Amino acid sequence: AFELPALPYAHDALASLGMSKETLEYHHDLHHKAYVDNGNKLIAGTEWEGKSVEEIVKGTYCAGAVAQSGIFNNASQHWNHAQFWEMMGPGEDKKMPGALEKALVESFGSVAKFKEDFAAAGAGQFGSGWAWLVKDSDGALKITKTENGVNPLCFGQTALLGCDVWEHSYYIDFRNKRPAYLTNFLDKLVNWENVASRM
Amino acid sequence: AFELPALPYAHDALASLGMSKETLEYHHDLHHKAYVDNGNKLIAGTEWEGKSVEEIVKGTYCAGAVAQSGIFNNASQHWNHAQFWEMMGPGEDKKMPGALEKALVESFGSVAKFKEDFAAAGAGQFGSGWAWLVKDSDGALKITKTENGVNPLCFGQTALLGCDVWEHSYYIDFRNKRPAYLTNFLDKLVNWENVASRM
Ligand SMILES: [Ca+2]
Ligand SMILES: [Fe+3]
Ligand SMILES: [Fe+3]
Repeated sequence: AFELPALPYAHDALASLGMSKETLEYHHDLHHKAYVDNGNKLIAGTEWEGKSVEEIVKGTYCAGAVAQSGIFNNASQHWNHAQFWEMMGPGEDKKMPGALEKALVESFGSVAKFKEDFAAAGAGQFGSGWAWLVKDSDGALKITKTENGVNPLCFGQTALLGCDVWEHSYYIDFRNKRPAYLTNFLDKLVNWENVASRM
Repeated sequence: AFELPALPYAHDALASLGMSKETLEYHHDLHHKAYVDNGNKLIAGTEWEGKSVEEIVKGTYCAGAVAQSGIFNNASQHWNHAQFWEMMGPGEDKKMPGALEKALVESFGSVAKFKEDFAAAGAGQFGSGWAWLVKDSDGALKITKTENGVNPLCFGQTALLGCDVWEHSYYIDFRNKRPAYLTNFLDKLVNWENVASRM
């Protein structure tokens, strides 16, 4: 069965970096929990019951549909949130590993440009979804955006970084200011070691 | 040009019925404002500049696209929010006109059953969107749900009631509790006279 992973830090460890305890309580303890629970209930007694999250996401994604299945919606969001918690971390001025810095410069011209493009994608996803830094099928880095729970697994890409732009992710702390949220996220919240580890 | 309509009540007139002043300030004065402003900017100097909101919504909708154009996203949301404010109103125990009540009983079995079905549709729109009561082109009353800004105009239906289930619409007052929000909306917020007037 799907299980809700523990956060790798205390619920208040991101507060001084602009993501409140309250946000982490609702987002992790309630929203992510619901993806786990709803996922489990929909998967029970199906062909997907044995399988890994990744297999279920890839297997249930319908490229030709506006809305995805309940199984997909929950499995995809379970995976997304599991990555998201690990992609953030406490600590001022978290180190960006050399290998990642180099790869960002190579693909975007500069880290600054990468951050602008990432933030623009997040601002540009109309409604609920995610902005991503991915490694594409040619091994190049690029920015994508997706709706709802859709994610890079759906496209044979490797996620390096994801930012939740569903309003629940930021509304408590930023209200309607999704751009300020994205900027802050990139400046203060990202665990670049975790990002680098996915390359 | 698009213009932001005034609310038909004071910003705090819904507070005792479960939609806070703060929600109306953010949702009306910032979110709806942005659809108006961004819509105007995107439409300026296009073939759509002359046209009514309704014509723009119907003309720019791309049947089957997951993501619609910027023009559509803003025009559709402008129309949606304009209906939404008029569909709510102050006053404890607002009354339902007979013609509407009869139509609902005929189509759903009871008003209670209608409300359950409406709430279920709103809960079931994964991500951002709207739940609706519509009169379709056959004259039948029925419940629909749509993503993001998509609405009944896109399907040749007449909207009787719409409820915003984008998280901004309820997160301040209900956090993650979208079902409690929907129940409260139907029990306390809906101006049934405005609903009836659309039939
Ligand atoms: Ca720094
Ligand atoms: Fe989320
Ligand atoms: Fe809204």
